[PDB]
Amino acid sequence: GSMPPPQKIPSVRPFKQRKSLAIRQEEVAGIRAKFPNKIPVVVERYPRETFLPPLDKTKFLVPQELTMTQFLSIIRSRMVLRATEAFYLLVNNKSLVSMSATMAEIYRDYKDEDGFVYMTYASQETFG
Repeated sequence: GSMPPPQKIPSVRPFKQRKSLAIRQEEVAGIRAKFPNKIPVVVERYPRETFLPPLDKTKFLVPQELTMTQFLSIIRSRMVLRATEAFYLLVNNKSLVSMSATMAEIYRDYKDEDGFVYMTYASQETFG
């Protein structure tokens, strides 16, 4: 018969996370209420990127007064690989590294359906 191949077949629980749409709304609901000044961002590694390995943390609860540029510094610090290389932090896989943009603005603009802000990092887009 025609059995379709399932997409994305990893381990049962590769990460002790497993957040469903509902659970995402719940945690974000708790976070928003418990920490009004903090915003939960989720930083994922660029699927085409091979230079920069997965970071120590995937989820960052940072102050809304925090800027893209200072967050960039945090990301580079949270790298499991030592590198002072230049890299771009893209928001919603689209927005560029607006150094003057705060997490506050970013959240209100790029809030996802689950309430989190998803960011993607890579050394160089398209590499070059």
